[PDB]
Amino acid sequence: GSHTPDESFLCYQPDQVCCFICRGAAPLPSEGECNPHPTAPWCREGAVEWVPYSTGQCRTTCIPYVE
Repeated sequence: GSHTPDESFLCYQPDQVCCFICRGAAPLPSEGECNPHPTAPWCREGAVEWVPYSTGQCRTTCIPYVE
């Protein structure tokens, strides 16, 4: 299934969590979460997020947890 592009999305991996952002994009969620979540208690903090994506916005705040 596909996700709903709008901004920040709570992506999840079997070994890492990442917060992406965008409203007109899409290609990103496939083998893990990235749920519809405009913002969050970390996406705004400031990780290694990018500005340019394949549509207009972008982002890539990742973090290694229990993995």
